[PDB]
Amino acid sequence: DTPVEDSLFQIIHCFHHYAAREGDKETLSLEELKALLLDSVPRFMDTLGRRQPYYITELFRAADKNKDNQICFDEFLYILGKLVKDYHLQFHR
Amino acid sequence: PDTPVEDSLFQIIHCFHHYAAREGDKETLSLEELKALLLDSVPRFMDTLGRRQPYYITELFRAADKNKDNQICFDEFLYILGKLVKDYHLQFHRQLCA
Ligand SMILES: [Ca+2]
Ligand SMILES: [Ca+2]
Ligand SMILES: [Ca+2]
Ligand SMILES: [Ca+2]
Ligand code: NA
Ligand code: NA
Repeated sequence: DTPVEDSLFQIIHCFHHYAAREGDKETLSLEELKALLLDSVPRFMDTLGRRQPYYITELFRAADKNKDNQICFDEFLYILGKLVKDYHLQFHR
Repeated sequence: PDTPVEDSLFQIIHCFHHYAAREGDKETLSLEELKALLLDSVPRFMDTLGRRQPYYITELFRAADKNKDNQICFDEFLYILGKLVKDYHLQFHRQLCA
């Protein structure tokens, strides 16, 4: 695999690792998303301070397009887009 | 150090920037830059059926180029990254099944 292929599989592995903990094994609850972010993107999460929990709930509701209170793989793309853009702003600054 | 996922995000960003720097705007992809990015970076994706054919790469570029300026900026590239991650998600499932 190329380094980018290794990167895509790492992201997919990540999603499944957290989604499998509770409820539907293919979807993230808010708590599964919270664990995924705190463990996987700490540089980003560390920057948010007091309003971290407010940010995670806003991100989750924005991603949960069908309002069923869980993130499927397709809805997770929304979160990946936000993470990629945040790390992009870091890649520069 | 950075987590595996953080390393993954930086790899994706680095890849975009490497190809976008070749010609024209150094922060956007020409069709020729996108084509090289895909064939070099995601060969398993490009191996699928007809994705190596001009038709597929030209239609993916057209779909991604939302403002019709004949280049893919970083925000438009997220469209392509979503398509790639969804295809590699099927490959992840086929590998688990084998
Ligand atoms: Ca779950
Ligand atoms: Ca949902
Ligand atoms: Ca360019
Ligand atoms: Ca464009
Ligand atoms: Na899956
Ligand atoms: Na950039």
